[PDB]
Amino acid sequence: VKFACRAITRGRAEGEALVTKEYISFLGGIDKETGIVKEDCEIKGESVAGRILVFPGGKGSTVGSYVLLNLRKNGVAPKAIINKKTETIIAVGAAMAEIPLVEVRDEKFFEAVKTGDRVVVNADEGYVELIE
Repeated sequence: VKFACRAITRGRAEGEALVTKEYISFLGGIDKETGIVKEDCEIKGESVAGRILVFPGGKGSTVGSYVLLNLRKNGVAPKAIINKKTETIIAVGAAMAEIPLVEVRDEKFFEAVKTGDRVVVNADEGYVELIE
């Protein structure tokens, strides 16, 4: 299945799909240099370096436009991020860090995407290709 989403930034990324489930925003959560998720949800302790991150949304979202770039220049940032309801501050950060950001309107994406499989994020077209 390949869904069409609403793209803010462009570019295309290939990585393993990681779903954190909870509403965590870029207020923090990830170590700025180490790229380790220090925030608690379930998959706490791993790195987001070079994989695909899926979030429904994030509480607060008061900050994060700067951290995305810092993580990216460390190489410990996620390749792409898919949201159901994203934030403008996220879009700005993703644009500078070259992190294809797309917003999906259908819940079926979150039902299909589970941590472990492969999702091809094409923000050029605005598409998320789930490749088994």
